[PDB]
Amino acid sequence: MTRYQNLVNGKWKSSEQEITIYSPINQEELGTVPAMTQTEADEAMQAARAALPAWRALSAIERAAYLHKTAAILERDKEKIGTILAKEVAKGIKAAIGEVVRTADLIRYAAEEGLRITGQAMEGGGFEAASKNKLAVVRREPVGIVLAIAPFNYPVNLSASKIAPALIAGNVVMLKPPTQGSISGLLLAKAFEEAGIPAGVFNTITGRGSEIGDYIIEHKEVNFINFTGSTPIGERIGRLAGMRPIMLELGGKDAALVLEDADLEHAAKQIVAGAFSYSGQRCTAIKRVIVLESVADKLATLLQEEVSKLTVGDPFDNADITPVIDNASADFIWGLIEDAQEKEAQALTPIKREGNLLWPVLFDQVTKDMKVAWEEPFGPVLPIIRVASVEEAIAFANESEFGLQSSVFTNDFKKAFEIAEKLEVGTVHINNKTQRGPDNFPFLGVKGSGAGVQGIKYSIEAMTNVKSIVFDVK
Amino acid sequence: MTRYQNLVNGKWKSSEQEITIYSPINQEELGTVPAMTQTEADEAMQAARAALPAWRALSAIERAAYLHKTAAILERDKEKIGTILAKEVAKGIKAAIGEVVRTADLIRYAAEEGLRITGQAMEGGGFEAASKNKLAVVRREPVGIVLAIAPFNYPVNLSASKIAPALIAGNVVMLKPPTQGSISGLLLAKAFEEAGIPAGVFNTITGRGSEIGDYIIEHKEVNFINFTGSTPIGERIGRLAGMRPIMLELGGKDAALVLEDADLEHAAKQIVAGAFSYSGQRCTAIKRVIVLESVADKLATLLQEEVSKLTVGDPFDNADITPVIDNASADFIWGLIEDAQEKEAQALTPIKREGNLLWPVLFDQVTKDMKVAWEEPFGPVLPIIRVASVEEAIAFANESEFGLQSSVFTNDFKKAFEIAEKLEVGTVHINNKTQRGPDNFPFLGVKGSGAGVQGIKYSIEAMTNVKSIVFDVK
Amino acid sequence: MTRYQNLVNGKWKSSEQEITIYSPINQEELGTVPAMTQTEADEAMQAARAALPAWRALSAIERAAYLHKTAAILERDKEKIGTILAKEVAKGIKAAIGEVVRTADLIRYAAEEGLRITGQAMEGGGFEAASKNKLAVVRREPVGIVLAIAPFNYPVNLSASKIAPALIAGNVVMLKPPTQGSISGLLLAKAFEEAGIPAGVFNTITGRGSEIGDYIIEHKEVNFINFTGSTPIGERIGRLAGMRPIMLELGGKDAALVLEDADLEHAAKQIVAGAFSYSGQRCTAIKRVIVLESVADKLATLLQEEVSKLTVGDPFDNADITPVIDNASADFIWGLIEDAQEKEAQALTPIKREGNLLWPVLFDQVTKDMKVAWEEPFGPVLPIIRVASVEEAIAFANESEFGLQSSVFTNDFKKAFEIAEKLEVGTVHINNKTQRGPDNFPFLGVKGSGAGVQGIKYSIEAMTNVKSIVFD
Amino acid sequence: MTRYQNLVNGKWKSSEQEITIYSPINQEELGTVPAMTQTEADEAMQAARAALPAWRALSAIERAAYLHKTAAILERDKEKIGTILAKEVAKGIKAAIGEVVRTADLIRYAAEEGLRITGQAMEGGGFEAASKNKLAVVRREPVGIVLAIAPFNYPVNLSASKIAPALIAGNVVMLKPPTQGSISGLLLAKAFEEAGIPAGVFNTITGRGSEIGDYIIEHKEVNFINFTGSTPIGERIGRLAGMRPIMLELGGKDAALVLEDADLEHAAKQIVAGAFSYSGQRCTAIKRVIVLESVADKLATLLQEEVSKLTVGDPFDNADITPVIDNASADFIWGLIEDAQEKEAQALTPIKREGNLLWPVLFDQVTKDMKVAWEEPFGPVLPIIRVASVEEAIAFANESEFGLQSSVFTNDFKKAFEIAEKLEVGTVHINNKTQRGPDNFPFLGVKGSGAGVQGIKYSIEAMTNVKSIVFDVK
Ligand SMILES: NC(=O)c1ccc[n+]([C@@H]2O[C@H](COP(=O)([O-])OP(=O)(O)OC[C@H]3O[C@@H](n4cnc5c(N)ncnc54)[C@H](OP(=O)(O)O)[C@@H]3O)[C@@H](O)[C@H]2O)c1
Ligand SMILES: NC(=O)c1ccc[n+]([C@@H]2O[C@H](COP(=O)([O-])OP(=O)(O)OC[C@H]3O[C@@H](n4cnc5c(N)ncnc54)[C@H](OP(=O)(O)O)[C@@H]3O)[C@@H](O)[C@H]2O)c1
Ligand SMILES: NC(=O)c1ccc[n+]([C@@H]2O[C@H](COP(=O)([O-])OP(=O)(O)OC[C@H]3O[C@@H](n4cnc5c(N)ncnc54)[C@H](OP(=O)(O)O)[C@@H]3O)[C@@H](O)[C@H]2O)c1
Repeated sequence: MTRYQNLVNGKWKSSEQEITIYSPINQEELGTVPAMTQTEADEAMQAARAALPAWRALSAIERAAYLHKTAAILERDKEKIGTILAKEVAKGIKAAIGEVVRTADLIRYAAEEGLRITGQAMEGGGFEAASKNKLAVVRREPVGIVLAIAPFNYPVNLSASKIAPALIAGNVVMLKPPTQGSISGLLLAKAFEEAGIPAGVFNTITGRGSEIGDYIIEHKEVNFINFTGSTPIGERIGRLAGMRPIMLELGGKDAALVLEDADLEHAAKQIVAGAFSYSGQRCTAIKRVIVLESVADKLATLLQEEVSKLTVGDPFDNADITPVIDNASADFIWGLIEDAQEKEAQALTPIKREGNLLWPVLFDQVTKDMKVAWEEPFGPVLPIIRVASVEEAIAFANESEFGLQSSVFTNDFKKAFEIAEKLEVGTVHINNKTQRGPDNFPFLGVKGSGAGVQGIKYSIEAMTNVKSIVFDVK
Repeated sequence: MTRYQNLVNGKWKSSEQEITIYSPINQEELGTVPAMTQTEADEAMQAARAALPAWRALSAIERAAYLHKTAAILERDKEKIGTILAKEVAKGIKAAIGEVVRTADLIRYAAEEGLRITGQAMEGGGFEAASKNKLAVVRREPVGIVLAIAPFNYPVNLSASKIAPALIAGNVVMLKPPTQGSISGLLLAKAFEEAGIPAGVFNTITGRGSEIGDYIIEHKEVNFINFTGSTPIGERIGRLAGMRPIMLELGGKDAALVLEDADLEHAAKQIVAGAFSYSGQRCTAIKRVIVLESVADKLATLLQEEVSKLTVGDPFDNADITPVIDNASADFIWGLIEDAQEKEAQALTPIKREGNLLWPVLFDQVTKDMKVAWEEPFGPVLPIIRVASVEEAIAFANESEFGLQSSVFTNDFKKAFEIAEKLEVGTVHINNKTQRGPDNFPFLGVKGSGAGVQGIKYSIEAMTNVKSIVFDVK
Repeated sequence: MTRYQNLVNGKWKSSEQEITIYSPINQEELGTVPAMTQTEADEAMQAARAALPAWRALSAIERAAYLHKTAAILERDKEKIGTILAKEVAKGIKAAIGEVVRTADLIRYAAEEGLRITGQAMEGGGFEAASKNKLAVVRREPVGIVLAIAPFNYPVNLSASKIAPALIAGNVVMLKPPTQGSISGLLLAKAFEEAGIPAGVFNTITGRGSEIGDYIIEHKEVNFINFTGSTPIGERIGRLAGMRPIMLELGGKDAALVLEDADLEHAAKQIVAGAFSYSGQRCTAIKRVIVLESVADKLATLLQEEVSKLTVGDPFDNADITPVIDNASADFIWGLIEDAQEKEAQALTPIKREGNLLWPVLFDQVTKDMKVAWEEPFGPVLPIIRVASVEEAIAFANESEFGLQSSVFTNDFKKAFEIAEKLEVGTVHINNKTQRGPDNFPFLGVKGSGAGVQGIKYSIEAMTNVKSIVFD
Repeated sequence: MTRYQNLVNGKWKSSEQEITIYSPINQEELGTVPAMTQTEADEAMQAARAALPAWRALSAIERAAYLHKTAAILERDKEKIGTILAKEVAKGIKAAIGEVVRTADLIRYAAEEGLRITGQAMEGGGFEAASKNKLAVVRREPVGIVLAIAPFNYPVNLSASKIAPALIAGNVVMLKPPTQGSISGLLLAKAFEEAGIPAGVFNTITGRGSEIGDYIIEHKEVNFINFTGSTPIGERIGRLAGMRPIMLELGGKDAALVLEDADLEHAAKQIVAGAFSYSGQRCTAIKRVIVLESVADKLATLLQEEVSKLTVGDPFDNADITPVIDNASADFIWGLIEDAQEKEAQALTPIKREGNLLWPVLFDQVTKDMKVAWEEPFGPVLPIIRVASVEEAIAFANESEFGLQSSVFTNDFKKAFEIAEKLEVGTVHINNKTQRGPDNFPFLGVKGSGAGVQGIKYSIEAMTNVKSIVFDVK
């Protein structure tokens, strides 16, 4: 019933074509988002380019006032936004409200962090005596139009993590929310417009990525692409962008290296909390357990009982395991489970499917040959791999096509640091589950898990151009 | 006569196919460089990948010792290297020796700057109280194999500006010197090998870029591409690299905005020194003069007499204007001159050509329609454009397809700063000619003049991966 | 009538001895502040030392929540606080309310700036190969108890500029507001307590500095002294503190170097705005005009007419020139004026006194021998000095016993930068009046104008101890 | 026999009064240093003040060239300087040569670190919108004349650690070497003058600190006091300096907190290596062992055998334990030993004295009441204290009048970090002996162990004044 519209040039626009959004919980029609045509995307880019000069000419504090007001409105409407978000991405209702609250906190932190970007005043005298009187005043300037593309699992938090760092830096933002999540992206736009953001400073583009995505990625006006999504689409986007700056937050098959001298109870608690949070539908989540021979059986028992503790059901009952986003994802996860069963994997938990609602599957005795050891199921499946030495554990963790994060569970932290710089990942957590963590911490992946460093400071700095001004002081 | 070989795995290798290098001065055969096949490039990448672990496992100071020894050997052999460099790229002999000396100084500065890369120790308590006990130890780690590709005009200095920042960071370097300049790149390799660099840490790939370039750009092992060259090739490289990190230092049509309240004598001296240094064959050089109506005639007179002061002839006579690199470049520059003459441009200096040896041409009354106003001639041609206001000057400077650098000549520095952040360039020089400057200063271009920030600190940092290690301090 | 009490250990305490506060405007009794005894100061230090562990154990964000709430309460009560502040330091009422608003903004900025203090993770491999496997995790930790002592002219803003950077860093603060200004300091404490600051985290000590000041400066518990005041007291405090860390923001005789190629109208506007703001009772204010021979007459004419534009009267009429703080300050300023008149200084403006209410005096033809050329009058007097060259201008600016700030007025900014690093000051303003500026900018003096670098980032960092943790 | 002279105004000056230097080894006359009068100190300050402008007007790289030449000359003359240093402070000959080598390396690192001091370019727009157009160019400028005062144990290394960071920053240095060590300070001056340092840039003041020290501390010209010495003199200096900036590196009674889950063999090796290096005559050395009840006996046995391994004798035989500096120090250490024996301390090693040559004494069962538990013996005595809990260990470590450094020996590094921020010291070493470490690491003490942060970067920055230049960018 409810018509949703895109924020273009500060006013709400509908489109001729439309996409109907169905709840993953029970196929309930939640609304309709506009399927913008190519010319409407051109008009939205026009508006952003026209609004860029006045936005960039504001003070940093005047720019941050809008972000603070947006955060206040998000906090005020957290219940409604979280309810619709829970209905739309099959997220736990209280977890969805928590996502809205963390989004507000991220917007506030980004607003207050973009006020303190300090440049440099370099002297040439340290490099050569001929240049002793040269002073370079190095500062940061907006790249221009930032195109933010968000994934389904966090269409509010991972949209704001691109919008707020871009907006406080002086850029104007073009938001492309995921189709299953476009309602939540348009509610974030609802809040941004209610906060009084100037017309054209923040715009939304809704539509299928398979049809509108390439046009807006290759667009003339886009000066920066901040994309969070699957590796197949991230590779295509980084290949289509060419020379323009990009951030990619792609897939990740994060490992949990459990060593012999590890607190197996804490390790199991952390691994299950990270692995099966939001039905395994976080990309920064333990997707592999690489455990040595000695402690493998005890860790498998503890992991299996912890997975057995998980509640599986409706998002509004705050179930730990909720339905996966759509039927195709469930089919892919089921195919990985079937492959693992084919190759004699010890299923440590019941394997039941009720359509989208898959039950948490813990696999033991996983080898190289099962696709679940490599492919990111992006669902409630956790393979347990047994290795003989720390060298084999590091080798197996590094054979992945992914480098987002990893976690090392051990008591000797000197060995944990050694493994940490031997691991080809962007972040290593010692005795803790992998997570994006405090959003001031750097967040990056390396080997096909991304391209660029993000986190609030790093994303604010990376969506800006350095401009040096060199003059003579004597 | 003289056979030259590529440094592969610490030993010198020749190839079946060969490229003969002819002096641009008089078509003198200077030697032969190997035209490496695809499998030889594979072997060189193999060697770099194998040598990466031991190189990265060294101390920063042990790594910098090799760079200091290389700089000492370069200083020792500056006369021979500069003589062959002057013969090979038709550079002034004393200017070539100066390039070798600046290369040694750059290697020393990069070696001493990579010793001081300090990480961060971040706390989560400022973002959220739940994470008050989290500590992220953020540091830098090598990307891996850095593929450096150099242009002809500075095959030693712009090779070392990619090698030394990469080597001190812990990366291994694959050098692709330009074919007209490969001899000088192999002499830089000569010095690097004599300094005792470990086998496989620094390798060279010689051959035509049109045939070996795409293979090594798209190679499996290359973890970073540092390319300096023309914009057409830089766009292709940034498009072929896809998701891998790149630096591009592409073309630049730098402008010299001369305002009414400017020191026209100093402005003219600086503009001619920057524009016609090395026959206009520097990319960071004044290629446009955008001068207001009031001072245009006086500036044109001063510029024309300064260009008339220039000596045109042999590189070993230290002529200000030397032969351009090859016949194709001379033909392109001549075509631009012919277009300007077609469209009624006031040639302020004699227009004579003796093959590669073109004479400095100063054009006045240049409009939008002449290709010399837009295309980078990369030669001894300097168009003078007249505009009516500062707004038109800024608009015309920003209409270019390039954003490397610009210089603003005026006496009111407050207006100079205003213009400086209105200019869509990477660096603005106030009352000075554009230059790469002290190599600690940031050097970047924006609008198709590059992708990334370079300069010794920035290039050291940008050829490294961030690695965060997060643990509990409780 | 109104009894005021000190915030000690989160509860309000009165003292046996008392100080009565009289309005500099009309000697109106504004209230009474407690004259704390030595043992009461000991008890307050006890409370701060006891509250330090729990305060330091909070998150930075939990600590900043209290500062944000304090800023909100200050914004809410700006009218009342500014009214009492205007009555108490004879500041313009709208200027006083503006001071309260800037105080709230400073508290907010310090709270949000102390959340982002990031340490370092250093490696030993760049220094020596033997230490390639050593990692130093360098971070910041509170010094402990910070003793903040404020001057009269900004008893709210210059109190918060020491409290908020100290509180967000994890320190507990002992505030000593000026006696003429202690009411405003206790209103700032009123707001800090209403915001819910934990008991003992923020305490106030009221009393005469001449009697309680040395005891609390030399106290056992004080781990840091942040003092803003006159140079004679700052020298004594830096000498009594001994080895403990200190910040001093002492006197400053800031100069306005006006060169020949200068915009004399803009220069005169800026010089008069800086020099006679709050009756010259700001320490970061133009107190000297050093102008070359060529433009001296034009600059003197423009300066004299700008000073003639100034309104002199009641603070609640928002007069540009208000009564000076007390009779002793007026006597000192009058003595400097009398010396200048003795030595044949061209008084360019009327010289009238109505007790505390002095009228803005612009002096020309000032030489070395007049005390107004050197001594900080801290009042509405602006000497104009004429020099023959830029070298003499720089020399005369550097002969001062002060190094707070200076301003260079010229059109050639390359020459302005040259003069700027030839000037022995902490900050040089080019074509602008001297000011503390945006409180993120560094603020320091050098040659007896202070000791240390302040400004929100620098004050947050300088009230903390570095702690390195080195492991393999 | 050999007359030594002070470097004043670039030329060598003798004094009427003289101090004879006697070797602590065998009371051998090593030479005579001038006992400068007050007027000679005035003349030296005059020379420094006169040479300050030209020194400060040099390029940073021109300033660093002199430091590099000084380091080269020190490396060249390391054998002679180390021989005289070993004779003069009774240091091991090979240890003394190692000190000279580390001094050269410190001078080189400080020279290359002072070239890279980069300022800031701050904008007012983040604080208030009214100041959006203000730019502060914040940089560092020399304080002026730096008065460096060195202690006896490292009269070369701890002199250069004040001279090189001061000289590279643009300051001129007034060196006051210790009387027992003034010969080595004048040899460091020998090298500085041979390197060609400009006249008056580096001067030396020799004489008794008890007579010339207060005059030069309270001097008019001294703009900064960098003092390393005992706490009684440091308190006096910080009290006499008043408002002028100071660094103090005072005494330190560093503790070695050994917990139950600790590697007692490694802990004992590290504790004995730190505690008895140079006869306990380093200030950053383990002077207390605070060990829990459980592992106290095993740690005491291991410590006692490690101390029994130590060789006691002549410095030129490279003995681990060498004679203490003078008879008064030996008497003080003997008094502390006698007090410990009085109060029933278990002397775990032989207690023998041959004048200055004391033998390493390891005390067990040490309580609060023995002066050796609190007073810094500054000699070959190591008390072992037993405590019941970690809380008592932290309390006893914090009851000291000193806060230089401490070391925590344990296997659980999370507990080690917890103790580390509970310890009221400047540096905590985890599973390692305390040391000044790599001289890039910060070095500071807190509770009467100093005032200020030192280490090469921190000492370079702290001997400079911040200067902000604020202008309008429009
Ligand atoms: N590392 C991280 O920070 C992080 C965090 C969370 C998730 N992820 C990743 O996100 C993925 C799941 O999200 P998803 O499946 O929704 O992402 P996806 O299908 O790969 O695409 C992500 C976003 O890009 C749009 N898109 C799709 N095709 C496109 C094209 N050809 N051109 C341009 N844009 C296009 C999508 O819109 P439509 O699909 O709605 O058309 C969606 O909004 C997982 O692979 C996970 O690894 C990464
Ligand atoms: N650079 C800056 O940032 C800055 C800014 C504003 C003002 N100032 C300076 O502030 C001065 C005017 O303030 P003022 O005259 O009120 O300051 P003051 O009399 O010199 O003393 C300043 C503060 O210290 C207290 N005090 C007085 N004697 C003391 C002692 N013996 N020991 C410890 N504390 C003592 C005072 O309290 P009581 O006097 O109430 O007892 C007052 O709160 C001017 O000289 C001006 O230069 C500097
Ligand atoms: N934390 C560190 O970095 C560190 C490192 C090493 C040593 N230390 C400390 O150094 C001390 C041992 O050295 P020391 O006994 O030679 O030092 P000291 O006697 O306390 O004095 C240190 C230096 O100051 C001079 N001096 C003496 N009296 C003075 C006065 N009244 N005014 C000014 N200067 C004066 C001394 O010269 P003369 O004595 O020759 O006259 C000597 O050069 C120990 O207490 C140790 O804790 C600290």
